[PDB]
Amino acid sequence: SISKDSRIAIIGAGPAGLAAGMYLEQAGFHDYTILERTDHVGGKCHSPNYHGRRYEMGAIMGVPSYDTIQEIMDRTGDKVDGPKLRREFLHEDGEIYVPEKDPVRGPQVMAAVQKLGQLLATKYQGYDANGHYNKVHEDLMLPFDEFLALNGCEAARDLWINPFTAFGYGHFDNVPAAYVLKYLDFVTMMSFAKGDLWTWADGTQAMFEHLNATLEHPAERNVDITRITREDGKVHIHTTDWDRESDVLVLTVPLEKFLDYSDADDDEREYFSKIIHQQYMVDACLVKEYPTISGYVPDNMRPERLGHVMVYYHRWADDPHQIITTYLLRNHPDYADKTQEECRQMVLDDMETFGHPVEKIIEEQTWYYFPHVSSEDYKAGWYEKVEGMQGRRNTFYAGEIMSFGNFDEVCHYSKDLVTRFFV
Ligand SMILES: Cc1cc2nc3c(=O)[nH]c(=O)nc-3n(C[C@H](O)[C@H](O)[C@H](O)COP(=O)(O)OP(=O)(O)OC[C@H]3O[C@@H](n4cnc5c(N)ncnc54)[C@H](O)[C@@H]3O)c2cc1C
Ligand SMILES: CCCCC/C=C\C=C\CCCCCCCCC(=O)O
Repeated sequence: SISKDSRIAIIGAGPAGLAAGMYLEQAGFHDYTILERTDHVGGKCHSPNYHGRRYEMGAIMGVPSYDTIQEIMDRTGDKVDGPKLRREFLHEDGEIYVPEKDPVRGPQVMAAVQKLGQLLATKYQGYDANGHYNKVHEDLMLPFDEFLALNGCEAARDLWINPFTAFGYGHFDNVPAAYVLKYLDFVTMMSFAKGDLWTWADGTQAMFEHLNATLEHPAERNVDITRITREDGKVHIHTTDWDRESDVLVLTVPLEKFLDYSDADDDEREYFSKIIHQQYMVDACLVKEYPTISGYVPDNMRPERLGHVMVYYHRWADDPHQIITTYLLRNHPDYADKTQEECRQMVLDDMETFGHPVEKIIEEQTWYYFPHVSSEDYKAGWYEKVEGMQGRRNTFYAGEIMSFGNFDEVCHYSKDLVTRFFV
């Protein structure tokens, strides 16, 4: 429905933008340009060097059902070749426990998991589709805990919480089930629970760097876009060094932030203003009494413990002078959010409690993480509206807000965007 000769501007060279480029190009659209604000590609797949090995400041892992990322590796020749992930569980006092072996709670949890699985397989078919343009069951629009309570599956939250809340995506009291279950669908949940998890020796960034290089048009970097306007059936992009016209705009960058440098119409301003996000903070640490395994702290995943370390990543087992990254959240809709300063101190205090005291923090990043909307906004039909706007003034909406904030979901979405509107 769009001509192959169209000049397509793709904003952002993260996974979503690079995938958009890949799949446009493979569909015969050769006149695309990817515009990246920073000097690097990969976005939140960001794998810096330290003493000859790359550590992860952002994304780390995948599961075997990451089919779109497999397609990307097929193209780049990259392989899943990183160190194996292994985990223990700690209480907030640092004591090691084995929740799977609890003879009372364990069965309750796994019975709820069984029950939920069947609801997903029968009543809630369609729940796991990529994106939100196929309207999900109304129950899925409620916060996850409410969704679970409606079906008597509350205890299943013990299994779902670990790769969700600890992983920055927020808390089941408020995050709609729709996101939780598109990310952690039954198969994905099962893979995680099993530890069947992809990692990369060269970092998740590496395959995106390699993908960018395979493109007919590798991303243009250091592009400071000051204004985008969309008059006369055209797209006009003003940057600090040039201003140029395009036929189509594909956005893989934060849509609320897009309002600030664009001729955003009333609907764009109205809806994109409803976007909320997570403040997910990662500290790259050198530690004494080096851990022997990664640690998760369910106690610190409760909203009452906001800002505490929920998980830390043991990446390079053989070298106790390698980087251990820690993970915490600074926000929750029903709490005063936490400062960088007080959270950094909890990193220190928590790691000390866990028996792996921090000697040095070499890097720290609060990420713009998991853009989404509230249950109320989801229920009021946020996605019916925005997806209805796809193509308005030659503009297409993609990236994390349109799908889910993991790198397979956004790439899958970019791939399908080509199929939906372009081919
Ligand atoms: C700590 C952490 C851990 C994670 N763990 C995992 C994991 O284990 N597995 C997984 O699948 N996912 C994980 N993720 C999520 C995953 O990294 C993201 O969902 C994915 O990178 C999203 O891709 P994207 O292209 O939509 O957005 P992004 O990765 O954020 O890329 C956006 C790009 O657009 C650029 N940009 C922003 N504004 C502008 C502008 N004004 N003009 C031009 N360019 C702009 C940015 O610089 C960036 O390059 C993790 C993320 C973090 C932060
Ligand atoms: C199902 C996993 C794919 C998506 C993951 C998305 C976000 C992850 C965010 C942060 C992860 C912190 C990692 C700590 C190491 C885990 C070790 C283990 O689980 O065995």
